Amino acid sequence: EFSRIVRDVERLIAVEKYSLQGVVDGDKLLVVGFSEGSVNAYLYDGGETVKLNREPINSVLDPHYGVGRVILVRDVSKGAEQHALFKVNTSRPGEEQRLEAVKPMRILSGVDTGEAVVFTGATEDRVALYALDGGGLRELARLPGFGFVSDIRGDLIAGLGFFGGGRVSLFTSNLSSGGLRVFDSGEGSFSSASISPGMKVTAGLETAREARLVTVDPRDGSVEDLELPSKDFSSYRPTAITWLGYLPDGRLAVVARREGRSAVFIDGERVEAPQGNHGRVVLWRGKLVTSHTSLSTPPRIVSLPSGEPLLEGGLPEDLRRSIAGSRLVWVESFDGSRVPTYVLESGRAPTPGPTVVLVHGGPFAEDSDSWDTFAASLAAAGFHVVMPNYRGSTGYGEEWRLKIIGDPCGGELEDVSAAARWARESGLASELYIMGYSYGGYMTLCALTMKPGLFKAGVAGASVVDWEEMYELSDAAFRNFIEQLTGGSREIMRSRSPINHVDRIKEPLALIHPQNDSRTPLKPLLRLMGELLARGKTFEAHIIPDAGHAINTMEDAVKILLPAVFFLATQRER
Ligand SMILES: CCCCCCCCO[C@@H]1O[C@H](CO)[C@@H](O)[C@H](O)[C@H]1O
Repeated sequence: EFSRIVRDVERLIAVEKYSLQGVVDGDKLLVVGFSEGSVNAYLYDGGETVKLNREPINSVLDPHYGVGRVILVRDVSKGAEQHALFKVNTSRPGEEQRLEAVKPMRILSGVDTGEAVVFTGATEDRVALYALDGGGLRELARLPGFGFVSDIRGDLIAGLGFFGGGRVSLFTSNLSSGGLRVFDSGEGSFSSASISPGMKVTAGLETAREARLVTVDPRDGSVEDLELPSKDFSSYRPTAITWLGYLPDGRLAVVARREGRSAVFIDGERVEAPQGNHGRVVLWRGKLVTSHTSLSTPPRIVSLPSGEPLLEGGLPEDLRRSIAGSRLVWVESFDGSRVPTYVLESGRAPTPGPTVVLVHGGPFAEDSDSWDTFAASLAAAGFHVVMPNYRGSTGYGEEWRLKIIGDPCGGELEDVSAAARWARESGLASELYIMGYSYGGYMTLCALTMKPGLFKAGVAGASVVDWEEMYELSDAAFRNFIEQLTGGSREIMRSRSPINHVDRIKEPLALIHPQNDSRTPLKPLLRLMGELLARGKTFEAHIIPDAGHAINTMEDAVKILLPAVFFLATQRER
């Protein structure tokens, strides 16, 4: 209701947000910005920003340093994520030419050397690595599951693949001849990779314990630790490695992290940076630049080590104030595991007060000290926010992440429930709600069906309600995803699907869903609405038009977020 809720939700979404993609058109920053109502690509060279694309896009391919063009990735299916590629000569912004040799497909990742575009894509029958050059399109290799291109140097192509059991393998190929070589580590998963001058692969390896840098030789697969000049990086003992890449001057840039915050290193030496999380690091005009974000700082571009902002959307002081504080707490779970949980105390709610356990998606993702529009809106609306990194989350080692494999709506739901208990027992919460999108929405449905009475009400957006029907509606990448998560078991696919436990729901439920979502399809949700109806269950639903899982306009963001906040405010009335 409140026109107040609406203005805050609108304003939070309206704040401009930027991601750093690279350096192009000689020496200009290439950035993707959620600005002017949607997701666009821009060039930045010290002053005014110049828009490269026409209609909104979803992303751009990673350009090689200085290339004179940008490759836009744009959904041509009204949200179903069948993307087409469009190139823009950086000397003629606004003029696009579609790469017609590439039929629409789910584009997963890509790099542009300036002479060749190398990308991974998913169709109904497969996931593959492709190369498009002066001679046309070539399929370099068929991949086992989600795979992403990380880097290209010379004829060598390096990437990361989720090829089995939740583990991430490294893979290589040749631009000229294609082919596939998969490198698995028995110690953990590779998280980042960049080809060295010596033509070997430098990669971040996340183990049960610490994460570390290694050198993989493509020719024989031998692996050895990589030691850097400066020991700052090694003594930091990172638990995860976000990204790494060689700068033009040959120096190795690494962004690593622990407990939800990251640090920047150049050849092993620490480089001061604003507190929170950082993205890729680029050398621009001899200077270091990166993206930065934190729970109170929308994604922005800054210079290091000063932290001065090059591109930044301003968060209004009043909205900034609605977040009275934040903490990282370690929730005690059913089996004694400690669940790292970020907490946001609303300056507009009392203590104890209305609290929302906002569950992250993925499952391979994490709640860190990074901007979260959903969280900020709840705080502005008067709710404390509890964000737990349930098992399956990234950021706390290989072991914690892999526990979810073969156990959806099992141990991780116990962690979500423990975070709820902690909220109550610690004195923060007077009443509890659960809210989440994607895997998080799945968790809302799992909570309401398997833990009736735990929460007062639940919000489920772009959620999974039935693994079976979703599977039958999935492309090659998502079918493989579901097989890995469920261990390939039909029993698990069925028993862990909320659609088969509707009778147990007792709390009000709000369903929010983009009509053309191709990751978590709408069809099974319509069946869920039928069951709720037939069983006399209380519920509301909001289906968003011409949109899918990847929101790319400010108005669509309002359509998926506003109903959620209105629903909770109304429940809060009792
Ligand atoms: C209510 C929440 C709506 C989320 C929809 C987000 C659509 C675009 O997503 C945003 O793009 C920016 C530009 O690259 C990034 O800096 C932001 O981190 C990212 O969320």
